[PDB]
Amino acid sequence: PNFSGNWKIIRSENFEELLKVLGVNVMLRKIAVAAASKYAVEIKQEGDTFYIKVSTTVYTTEINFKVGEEFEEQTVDGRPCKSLVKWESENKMVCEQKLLKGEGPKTSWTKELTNDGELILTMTADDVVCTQVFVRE
Ligand SMILES: *C/C=C(C)/C=C/C=C(C)/C=C/C1=C(C)CCCC1(C)C
Repeated sequence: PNFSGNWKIIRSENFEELLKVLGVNVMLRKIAVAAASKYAVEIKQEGDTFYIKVSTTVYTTEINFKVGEEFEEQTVDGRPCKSLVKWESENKMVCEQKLLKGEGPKTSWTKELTNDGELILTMTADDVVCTQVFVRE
């Protein structure tokens, strides 16, 4: 696997629906969808160690993890969670998230490097799956 790269989004599906399940009100969802339309993901991967920087026009966040080792991050709607990533195959990993406080929809994400060279992210809340596709810059 070489997930390392600078990735730029080309498609985002079901993102508003995801945010709706997570309780985000409609005006904010629309503004969030607009922010997603041009967002970028930078990945540095060394073996099972990942550094990820996710950025939009005005916000940037860093995710650092090793596969199989619990880490802390935030859900899509911004709630702190404990996360654990495992491989599903050579070039796809899945992350299960657990809220640090309170209750809510069951959330997760996946990251896949396709044979065609695209990066596919999925983000899930209960029954709703958002799929986003990126290409290398
Ligand atoms: C491996 C890549 C991952 C786990 C990417 C995660 C990206 C997000 C959680 C981005 C979420 C966004 C919002 C919460 C609002 C603005 C639009 C996004 C897509 C940048």
